[PDB]
Amino acid sequence: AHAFWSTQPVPQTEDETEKIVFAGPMDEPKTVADIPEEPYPIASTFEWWTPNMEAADDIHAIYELLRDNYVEDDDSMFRFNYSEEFLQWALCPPNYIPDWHVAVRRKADKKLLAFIAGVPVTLRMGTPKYMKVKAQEKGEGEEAAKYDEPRHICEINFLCVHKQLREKRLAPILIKEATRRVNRTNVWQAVYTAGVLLPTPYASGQYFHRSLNPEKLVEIRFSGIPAQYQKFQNPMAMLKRNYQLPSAPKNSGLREMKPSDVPQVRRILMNYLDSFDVGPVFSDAEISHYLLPRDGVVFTYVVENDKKVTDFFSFYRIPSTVIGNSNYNLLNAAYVHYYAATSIPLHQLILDLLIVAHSRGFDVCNMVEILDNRSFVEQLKFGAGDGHLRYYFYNWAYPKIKPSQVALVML
Ligand SMILES: CCCCCCCCCCCCCC(=O)SCCNC(=O)CCNC(=O)[C@H](O)C(C)(C)COP(=O)(O)OP(=O)(O)OC[C@H]1O[C@@H](n2cnc3c(N)ncnc32)[C@H](O)[C@@H]1OP(=O)(O)O
Ligand SMILES: O=C(Cc1ccc(F)cc1)Nc1cc([C@H]2CN(C(=O)C[C@H](O)Cc3ccc(Cl)cc3)C[C@@H]2CO)ccc1Cl
Ligand SMILES: [Mg+2]
Repeated sequence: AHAFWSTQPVPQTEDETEKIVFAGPMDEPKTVADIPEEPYPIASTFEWWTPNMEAADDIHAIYELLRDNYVEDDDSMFRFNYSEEFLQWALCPPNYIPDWHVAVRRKADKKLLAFIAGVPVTLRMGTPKYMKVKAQEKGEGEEAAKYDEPRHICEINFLCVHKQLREKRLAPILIKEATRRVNRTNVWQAVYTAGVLLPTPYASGQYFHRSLNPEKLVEIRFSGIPAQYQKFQNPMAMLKRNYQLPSAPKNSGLREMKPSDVPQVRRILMNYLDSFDVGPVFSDAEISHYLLPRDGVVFTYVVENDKKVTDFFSFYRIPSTVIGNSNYNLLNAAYVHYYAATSIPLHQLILDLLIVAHSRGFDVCNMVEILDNRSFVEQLKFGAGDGHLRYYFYNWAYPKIKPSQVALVML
């Protein structure tokens, strides 16, 4: 059934997955020395390309490939339109490896045809807590703790094959060449997410959306007026009323994050993420990179009364193309990013997120049910969307966990 994934070091069935009790590798340990020096052979009409992310033109080429060919919703009404500034931020964290950005171009004109990207991430990915309890009961605590230390691995994103090249098994070649490049740096695990079912996820979660401009959402058919609203004389006016927000934040102390907050946000964030089974470990340079505000891309606010950062939240922006509306070209969506609350309840912190996003002209706020995102879905009037996001490892055996035990946000 899976000619490519059946040759790879991943759990092959949910049964396979059910028998996993400890984290650790799937494969045979290998060395850099064992891995072929040369790129994987490709058809003579194509060529491998490593784009330079410091070069405006190379970012622009990847931006056009994704603008026209990347992920669409299931009804083909919307397609993600990551900006060039977003791609530079996502693709180039501190100590990124330029060789992990893998492209295929057509030789005859240098047209970009396929892309995949890897970035370094440091991830806690040891045995989950529930499985450590079961281990203690069996007397098997040392095996359970072997891979407890944060690991330097690759996070894969942005796999995209041009529409004209679909179903020609081009995706497997990209994945194998990315794997070769990552392995040649002595990294043997990757983490990736997808909104498709592949062999075989370690967690799965629903998407959630919070309307901020319901009249536009209904006009572009992101949203429907629900049936229940028909009992009203003016269904749309009641819908707008239901989702209305304050103009200004409720928490005094709220202000944009600035560089001097980095150490305190790193502290409160790392203390929070600690509670989760799978989650990233960020250095000060990484906190700086992923959280300091960047126009049009990432927005971060802290709660500081009496000169101490006690809470913060962040969100990032991705516009989507609206495929053929006379009125609207773009859906401007905000995505919940990392956050930590130590002094106020999380629903009150995220309410300020929604108020900030609405004030800045976003149409909808989106999130996956990771972190503690469930604790605020009802009060903050989030609705479950369609389908599920699945989380995967490459070359890592891992027990199934709940999405509330996952703390890695994928951009
Ligand atoms: C240690 C280092 C390791 C680093 C690598 C780690 C692994 C990283 C894995 C990648 C993580 C990506 C994370 C993201 O970015 S998820 C976002 C993926 N991108 C899109 O959905 C954008 C639109 N779609 C496309 O561009 C194409 O349809 C893609 C590229 C998805 C497939 O192109 P195409 O339609 O032309 O298909 P094909 O004939 O070439 O190939 C068919 C084979 O590909 C398998 N397939 C289909 N969809 C996915 C998918 N989303 N992840 C993994 N595999 C997928 C499929 O099951 C089949 O295998 P098998 O069933 O025959 O066995
Ligand atoms: O925005 C939507 C709805 C939507 C689907 C398709 C569209 F064209 C526009 C909107 N879904 C949605 C998507 C995400 C994030 C999940 N996500 C990933 O897991 C990264 C993956 O490597 C690629 C991927 C991209 C998009 C999706 Cl939907 C699923 C997988 C990127 C997405 C943006 O950061 C987080 C929360 C929600 Cl509600
Ligand atoms: Mg193909």
